[PDB]
Amino acid sequence: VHRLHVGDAREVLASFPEASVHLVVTSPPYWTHIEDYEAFLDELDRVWREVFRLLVPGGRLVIVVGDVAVGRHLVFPLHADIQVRCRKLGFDNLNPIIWHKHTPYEPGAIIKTEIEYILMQRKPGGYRKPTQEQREKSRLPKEDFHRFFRQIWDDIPGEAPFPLELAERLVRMFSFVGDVVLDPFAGTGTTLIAAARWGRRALGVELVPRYAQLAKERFAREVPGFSLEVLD
Amino acid sequence: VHRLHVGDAREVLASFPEASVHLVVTSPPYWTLQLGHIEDYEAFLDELDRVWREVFRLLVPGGRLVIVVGDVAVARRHLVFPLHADIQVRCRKLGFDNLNPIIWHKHPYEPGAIIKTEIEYILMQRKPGGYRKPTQEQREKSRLPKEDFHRFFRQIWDDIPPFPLELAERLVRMFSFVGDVVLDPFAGTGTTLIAAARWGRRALGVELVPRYAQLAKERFAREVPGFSLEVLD
Repeated sequence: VHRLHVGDAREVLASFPEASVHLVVTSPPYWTHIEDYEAFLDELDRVWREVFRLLVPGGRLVIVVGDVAVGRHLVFPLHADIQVRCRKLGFDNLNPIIWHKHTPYEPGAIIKTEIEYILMQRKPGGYRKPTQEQREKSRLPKEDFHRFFRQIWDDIPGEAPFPLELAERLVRMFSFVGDVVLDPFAGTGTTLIAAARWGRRALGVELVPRYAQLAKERFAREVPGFSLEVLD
Repeated sequence: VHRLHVGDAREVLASFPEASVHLVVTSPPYWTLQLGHIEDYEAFLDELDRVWREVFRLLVPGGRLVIVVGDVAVARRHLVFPLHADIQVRCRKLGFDNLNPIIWHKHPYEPGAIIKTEIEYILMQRKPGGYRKPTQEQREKSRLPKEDFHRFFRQIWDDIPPFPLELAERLVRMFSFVGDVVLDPFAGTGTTLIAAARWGRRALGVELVPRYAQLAKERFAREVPGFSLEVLD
């Protein structure tokens, strides 16, 4: 069963049992000055805390984030702030994957944004123990393994906060068939769709019911033989 | 006149006049590694902040602080210290405006594998307030040929195998004009100084180890034929 709870991330996640989630793949809902920014980071931190609790040891929180290029030109280093703040919550920082989304002549030109960061935060506490059939059914072909486990992805074009294929790739790399993959800010549920298409159990949370309904519809359309259960 | 002052970055920069530097290209010094580790880490960060804060002061408005850093990895338990992320955030508190960084791409089959480091971050911190107006000659002698411009101004650099001279030259040519003052608080063997001087900028450095400062003066002499680095103290 794949389910998408409609409501408040923090609240809903607070209602789940500790050590029940294996992988979290998500994109912060930024669309939703210094003070507003700091405030937003504070809200995110709350959700990250529930994630840390919900994550089984060795599980990880994967956050795809692009920095926000908002009286002059400047960019809010969202990915850096999220990274730093995750440390304070107990996460072990792992190397990020750079998503190469978009692939005068005088000094000082602005370099246009081409990337987004795939942040990786791991809950310490020992490795993972999968069943033999999980290992066999989750092993990646040599080809894919080398295409997936590199620090830069320049083969998945921009345009939901991220393509289905990018989520699918993350799912296959940091979870085993049968694991529970969670997305706190599900939107039209691309992470949910990615999990289910690959034999993982999908768990999500979305604030906007209109979106959750789109998620259900999109899920049914892209996950053959399955349905997403929306819990209002 | 290109000068390299030997001593402690923080104190030396404290001796320089406000708004007298146009560009800062640098790499933070190598850091020597149940919470004491992150405690030592943040201690190192605190030290860097001291140097950044002085840099914020002596940078002209519109001036830029460019920090090339690779995040510190130490695995056995594997873990990476997000050095670049920490420097970015701490720079916000000092008043710097953050700009998008450039990614320098230097370099069974079961889920969970560790991805090896392949990149370093070229952080970009700008001082707001306005900006120097270069003379027409400066602008003219600083124009970049079209091909170079398009090669340089992109978010990922993967054509450049501390950091190579080429990397420093690109940065000098992109964020300063001929005649400008380019500072490197952790000069090392002076690769940033050589880059500046090689492109008609004024080189200004600070190196803690008198032995390296000496090596810098020497490489300078070879790399910048006709000129010499003046090692003060």
